[PDB]
Amino acid sequence: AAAVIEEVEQRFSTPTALLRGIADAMVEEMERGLRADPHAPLKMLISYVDNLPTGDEHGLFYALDLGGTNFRVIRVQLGGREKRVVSQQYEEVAIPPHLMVGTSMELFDFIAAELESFVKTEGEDFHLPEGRQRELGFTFSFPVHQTSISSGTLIKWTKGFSINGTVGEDVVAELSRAMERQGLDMKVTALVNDTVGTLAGGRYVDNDVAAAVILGTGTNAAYVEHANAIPKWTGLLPRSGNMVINMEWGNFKSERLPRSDYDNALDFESLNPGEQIYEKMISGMYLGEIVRRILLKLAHDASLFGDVVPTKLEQRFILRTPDMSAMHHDTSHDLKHLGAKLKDILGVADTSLEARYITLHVCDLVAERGARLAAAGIYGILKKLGRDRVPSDGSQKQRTVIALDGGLYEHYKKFRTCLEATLADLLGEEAASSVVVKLANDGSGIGAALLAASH
Repeated sequence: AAAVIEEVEQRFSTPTALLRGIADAMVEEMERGLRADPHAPLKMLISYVDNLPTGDEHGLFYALDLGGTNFRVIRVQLGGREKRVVSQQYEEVAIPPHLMVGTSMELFDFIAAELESFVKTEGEDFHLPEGRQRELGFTFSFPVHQTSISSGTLIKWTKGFSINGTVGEDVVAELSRAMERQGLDMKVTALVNDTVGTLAGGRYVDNDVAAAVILGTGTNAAYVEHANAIPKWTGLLPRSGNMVINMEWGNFKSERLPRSDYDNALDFESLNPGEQIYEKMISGMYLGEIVRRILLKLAHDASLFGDVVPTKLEQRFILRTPDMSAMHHDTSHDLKHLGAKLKDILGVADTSLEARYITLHVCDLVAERGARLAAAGIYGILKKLGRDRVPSDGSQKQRTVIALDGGLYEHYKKFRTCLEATLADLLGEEAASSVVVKLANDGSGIGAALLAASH
């Protein structure tokens, strides 16, 4: 006894042919979210961003990022095409728990007051003297019905917030009135989702950015779509420009996604069980939880470490994805950090080489399945734009950049390498040379570049 791995080694396996089927399903759900719907799991929301930053922007621009327990306030100083971002700084403020459960004016008074506190600590930072009006880009990480570039009504509070207020009302107006009470003179020129602001930041740096992907806590993707047509917005009457689409692709589901019982079990116990399926297979919030469950089966019906049912190994969330990445990367001949990381997060006395390497093999598949499935989505978006094949001739002069972000891409080397090598096999040798995957570092933060782009 026994090899319980081989079942795993195949319920997770993503051969290129399956990756091709999943991308077509993604392309197919993207056409459904743009129609729409009627039940499309990809909301494929219009962002009302049809003009992206170019690089020739000048002046001071601010940004607010309300993402959860913490919010960040950003100011950058732009200096044109030559110097580009010539200055930038930012503070980060944690929301008191009494404010995330209070009233609406209470939270936004605190937010707006903290911002203006930060507004009058400038440099070095400067805009046309004086008594010009500052303009800020607002990244608001809650569900919103977008009604314009700089407006949108809250659908429902989430992620730790039960506030009496907002919710049907324009969250941008909510911020404006709060700022006046502090009393700040600032115009909110754009209301963005963290993924849209990632694409905008990437575009400002490289003109060929057409999409952006976050592989962090969660997963999402935005991309530039031909206006005529997104038929629910045109092409009757036509527009003839483009329009950035916030996909909300974490809720993508397909019977082709290679799930297993650990995924269904993680779903059975999740706080939204059948929603965000693709997300629970790719994102960081779950990769370690998956390698945790695969280790338990080896810890309760296998077994992995001797004749004992390890301790806190039976707890949810106990093995974080950063903790799983540290193990995966152990290149010692004996796997000592891998082994002397098992001893910490669980712990577990004397893990052996067969127990250490099998664990190295477990992380080797959970991460491989996520990175390969994420390259199938990226491949699906590329298809949607017709950038997955080459033309008669030009090699597609307008090359395609995909701006990536998120701690998973940015801090899990075997994930990013696996992702960019899988996308290259999906695209061919020809078309691969025409598609670049590029790190685009702070999206929810800039944000501000998208602010410069709109007056």
